[PDB]
Amino acid sequence: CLRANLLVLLTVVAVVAGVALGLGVSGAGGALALGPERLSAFVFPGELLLRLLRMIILPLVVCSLIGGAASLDPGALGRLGAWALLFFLVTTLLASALGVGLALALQPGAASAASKEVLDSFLDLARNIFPSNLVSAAFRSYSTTYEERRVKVPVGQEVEGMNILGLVVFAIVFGVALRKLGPEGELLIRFFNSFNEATMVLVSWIMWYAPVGIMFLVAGKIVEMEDVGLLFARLGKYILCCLLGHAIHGLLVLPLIYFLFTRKNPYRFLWGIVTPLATAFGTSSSSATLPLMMKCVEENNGVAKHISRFILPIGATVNMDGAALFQCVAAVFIAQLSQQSLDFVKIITILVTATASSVGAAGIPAGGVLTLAIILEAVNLPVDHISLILAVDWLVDRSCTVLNVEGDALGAGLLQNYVD
Ligand SMILES: NC(=O)CC[C@H](N)C(=O)O
Ligand code: NA
Ligand code: NA
Ligand code: NA
Repeated sequence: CLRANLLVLLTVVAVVAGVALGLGVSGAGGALALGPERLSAFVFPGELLLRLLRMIILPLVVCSLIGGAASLDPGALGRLGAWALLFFLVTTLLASALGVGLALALQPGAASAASKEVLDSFLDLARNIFPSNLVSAAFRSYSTTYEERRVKVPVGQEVEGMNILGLVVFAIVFGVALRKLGPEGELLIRFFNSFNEATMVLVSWIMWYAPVGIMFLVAGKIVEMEDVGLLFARLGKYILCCLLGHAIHGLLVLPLIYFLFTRKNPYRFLWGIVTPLATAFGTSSSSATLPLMMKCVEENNGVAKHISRFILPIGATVNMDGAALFQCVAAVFIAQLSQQSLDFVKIITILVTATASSVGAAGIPAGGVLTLAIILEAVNLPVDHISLILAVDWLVDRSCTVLNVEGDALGAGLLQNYVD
């Protein structure tokens, strides 16, 4: 009955009704009929849902990772983290290879009628791994700009955007330190567990408002971006390539890996995590849907508390299969647009750069375009075409987000069988 699956049905209905309402508003005038004053009010509920989800990201992530790191032996935690990192890297590489292969086979750039250096980007990623200030890292991330002193000198500053990766690393290290302390750190372990439980209560409350926010978010997203026909006619092949790659990875490849390692049915796991998947689609942010990911993984599935609260926060930052797939597809599409020959070395470096820079993605909406330019510059491809990718990034990115969070969930389930 619709008693325990009421949230799943409500969220699916919310997505469908948001698409329908956005299409109806667009057909009735769209932005011109509404205007900015009415558009802001129309899309406000989705922004409210995003704010509610982002408000609890820092305490939930910090407390969950501290508890998970302090709930395991340092050797066992290290082995679990190594297996998680291997799974994340393998899945990201598979997604990148699938995206490159699909783009090469289908050739979305057949119809030709339509920053930051790589080293500095990786140095910024390393700096964000080890934050210089925890309070600053709670709302700021390091980023490198350039000064034409006309040799370009890279100078860095803390820009807006939560440094989730640095908080993750610090929380893991602090949990390990608490475990090594033992009796002295037991009080802190209890404190962080209680804080995480309270944040779980807040997540359970926000989960009921989640359908309305998702509906209004998708409605506003498809209302603001008008001329859907032109978008799907000019970049239709690229959109189809990205969506097909995401669907293949999330419904064929990742479930195949889950079934091969865990003889259980992966689609039951997917049904259990449907609600955070649709939340990821609506919000286009892995971080925002991460609390719902942990909730559904812990309750709807049989994943242990420590495994989930240690793997999902890490995967929400490191494991991004959709981002890597989209970046590889976009790189091959732009190379085909410029009639650039993609040899084996170029394909290999595209795959490597996408896999390495998917970790550096912030997990925020429209976060893949900041990485696509870096990947293009790594292969010396033209960068002026990214504007085309910006035309439909409101949709593809959303799909990417789904894949991203999905992988995380499956990894947790997989690692559950590594513990049992
Ligand atoms: N295109 C992308 O995948 C960027 C990251 C995505 N917005 C996420 O949160 O997972
Ligand atoms: Na991966
Ligand atoms: Na993720
Ligand atoms: Na990332």
